[PDB]
Amino acid sequence: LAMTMEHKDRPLVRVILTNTGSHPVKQRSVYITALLDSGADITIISEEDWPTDWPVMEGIPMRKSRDMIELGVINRDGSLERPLLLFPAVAMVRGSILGRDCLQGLGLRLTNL
Amino acid sequence: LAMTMEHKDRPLVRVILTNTGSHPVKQRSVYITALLDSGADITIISEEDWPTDWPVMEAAGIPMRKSRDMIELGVINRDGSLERPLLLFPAVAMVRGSILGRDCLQGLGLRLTNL
Repeated sequence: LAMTMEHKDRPLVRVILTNTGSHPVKQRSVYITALLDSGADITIISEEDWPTDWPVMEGIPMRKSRDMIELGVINRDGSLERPLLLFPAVAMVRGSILGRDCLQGLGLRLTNL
Repeated sequence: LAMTMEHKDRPLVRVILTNTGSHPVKQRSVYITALLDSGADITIISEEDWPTDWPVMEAAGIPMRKSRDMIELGVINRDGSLERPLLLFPAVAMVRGSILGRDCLQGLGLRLTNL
């Protein structure tokens, strides 16, 4: 992944979220879009992007996913980045955010070199 | 500027702010610390970090003012070397630390990449 930072374009990517828990869910993997945000310590899925039967456990009022989620970043040309596993936060936010826990899993750096 | 994204450590840089302003102020230049934020559209200096006598004006989800004076912004690298300065009118707001938004990430020529 390589994206230039521009004031006008939000650094957005497509993402595949997969629930790896035991219990049945209506849809085990969904596609969403999310912002690459070096300003967030953790990844937060918005309530509108989160499947209603994916359970959550209990400034910003947030819950954490109870099941482990596999997150795959999909690039603008459809190529896949390495999948990561985490327990994301779920909150009532504008759009989903990929924080530094995912930016570091992806090996990213901010650079003009 | 090259900074690795790490979960535990915020990507912070030292910045010097200079009021280039047409009126007097106690301090013309101040050193602050700010976060490189690919998720913010605009640069915001915290109210805690903003010199008390540098004027602000209202502008036209947090309430923010705008600097009245043009500010010169110099980003300092970890080894003390300076990036080319930028000129802007930053937003001032009650936030958790100053943030350099994509308006200044684009002025420095940054790219987000793992290649």
